[PDB]
Amino acid sequence: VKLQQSGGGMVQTGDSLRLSCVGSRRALSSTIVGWFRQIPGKEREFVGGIAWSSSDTWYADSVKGRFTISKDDAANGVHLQMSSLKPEDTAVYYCASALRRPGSDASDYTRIPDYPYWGQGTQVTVSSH
Ligand SMILES: O=C(Nc1ccc(Cl)cc1)Nc1ccc(Cl)c(Cl)c1
Ligand code: NA
Repeated sequence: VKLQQSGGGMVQTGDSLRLSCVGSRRALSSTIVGWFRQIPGKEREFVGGIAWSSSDTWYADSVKGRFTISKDDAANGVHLQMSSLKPEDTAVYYCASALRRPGSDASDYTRIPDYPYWGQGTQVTVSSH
């Protein structure tokens, strides 16, 4: 599977952005789609994930309630809705995907090496007015 992400750019504090990530091959029942973000100077840090079969989601504390991942109703992809953005959210946002190992909870998929497949990144800079 290849992952394709939408554009980013500059946004202002308090604004929302809805990113898209689309897979080249149809989701499997075991597909997990994750979002990470590379804060400048830092590793790719986990944002949230979705389990395709159940639509179950899990998130990092730093984005809980503000960022929502959902499965597309009419495409083979997900959205990341990013609300109430602040300058500290400036990063490259990455879509990633995995196939869940039997016996491993989907919500355990929170680390970079848990995901073999990566999108190309969407750079977002949030600035004050
Ligand atoms: O992973 C997927 N689909 C998928 C769909 C949408 C998103 Cl956002 C992310 C992933 N299917 C798949 C199908 C076949 C193979 Cl070999 C593999 Cl390795 C993966
Ligand atoms: Na950090």
